Amino acid sequence: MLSGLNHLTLAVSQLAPSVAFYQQLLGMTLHARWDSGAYLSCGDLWLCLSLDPQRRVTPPEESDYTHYAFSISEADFASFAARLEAAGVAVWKLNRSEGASHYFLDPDGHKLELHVGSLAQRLAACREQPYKGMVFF
Amino acid sequence: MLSGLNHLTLAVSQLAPSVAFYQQLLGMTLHARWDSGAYLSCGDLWLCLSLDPQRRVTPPEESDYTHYAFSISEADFASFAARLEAAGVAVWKLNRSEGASHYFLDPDGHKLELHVGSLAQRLAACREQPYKGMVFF
Ligand SMILES: [Mn+2]
Ligand SMILES: [Mn+2]
Repeated sequence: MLSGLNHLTLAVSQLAPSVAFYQQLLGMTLHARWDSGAYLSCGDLWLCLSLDPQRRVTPPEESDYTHYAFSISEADFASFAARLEAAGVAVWKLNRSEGASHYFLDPDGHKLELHVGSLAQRLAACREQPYKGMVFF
Repeated sequence: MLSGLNHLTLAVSQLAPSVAFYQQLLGMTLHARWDSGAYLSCGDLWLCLSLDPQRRVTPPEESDYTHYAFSISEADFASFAARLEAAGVAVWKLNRSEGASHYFLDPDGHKLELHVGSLAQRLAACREQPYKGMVFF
């Protein structure tokens, strides 16, 4: 039986700028770094950055919708998003609305998101305005 | 401040085989589906499958090391890996480390892993035998 996410590993092209992004800008906790990786945490999330020379930076328009969303509170959402925009972090666009979200890119083109709300809240919102063809179980 | 992982979204080329893989083979709970996606949960993890005409079925040699690891107990590890092997699920890497990991692919080539153990356990092992250039914080 699977019990949840154990860790998320992102391939990165240059370790130092990636560590700085996740630690200094996003405020995650840095536990360890070595010549080819780093371990960080964000609440319960174990994030691994792995140096990979096969990592390419693709424009968001030519990469798929795979993306990673981080939780933030209602009170902090707007000011954190504004801090990212003032730091010059690039944005990307999703094809549909999924509530209060801000979409941004990491230095290697990984698609990130700040989102306010749980799965339960999302399902309740979708019941009031469902996506096309929606069925609930 | 960020409090954890809110959701993981995987782009998929075809919804039906991906729902079959995550719900039926891996045992995740299906909460809702619509014409272009699905919401599942695995413990605390909120997983979204998003139908994307830009997603290609990608061989493991053509993608980088970015991957997603799910938690499982040591007692369930071997039987779960055997279930994946019976279903013909491809393996993309051999575990060459101490500790239990099984590296497998989803129908679109997303790189997945079963792993036993926490960040705290990994840090303790690394303190005893550090990687090259390792610094702790
Ligand atoms: Mn999202
Ligand atoms: Mn891993």
